[PDB]
Amino acid sequence: SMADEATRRVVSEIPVLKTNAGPRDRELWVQRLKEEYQSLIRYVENNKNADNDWFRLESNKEGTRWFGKCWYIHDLLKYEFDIEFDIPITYPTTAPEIAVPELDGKVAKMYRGGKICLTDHFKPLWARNVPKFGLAHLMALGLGPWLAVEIPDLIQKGVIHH
Repeated sequence: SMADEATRRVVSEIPVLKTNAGPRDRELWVQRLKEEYQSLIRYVENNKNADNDWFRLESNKEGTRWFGKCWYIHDLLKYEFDIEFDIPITYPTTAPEIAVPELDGKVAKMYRGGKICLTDHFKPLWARNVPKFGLAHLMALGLGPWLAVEIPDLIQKGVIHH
């Protein structure tokens, strides 16, 4: 299967997650947060090594609100966008909805408030992999490919500028 090989090529060096726990799940949530941070930091480390260091994230104390920045390079110009998301109560079976608030209303493949609209294939890919995928996988398989289509289109239309 091309889809299965494409997934593996993107995520094979991201630590797999284990714990089925969302924000309300106490010691099991603290455990899932350990898996989340090790998976993210290994992903960042791999990104730096491949000259593709494209985002920073932090969470609140409880790990229920995430925010940071992504950088998208086009014709050697680096574009910075603020990102944020809440962890759904039913995480990790339900995927979080990444918002890029400054692009709110400017992209067709987006909901009111700047929540990105991921392709019909991302959600069943997430669903098939529960609970192995985490925030690192959301960034690699969700936001990363959305930027690689939407940012170049916004620049060409002159909707955003350096």
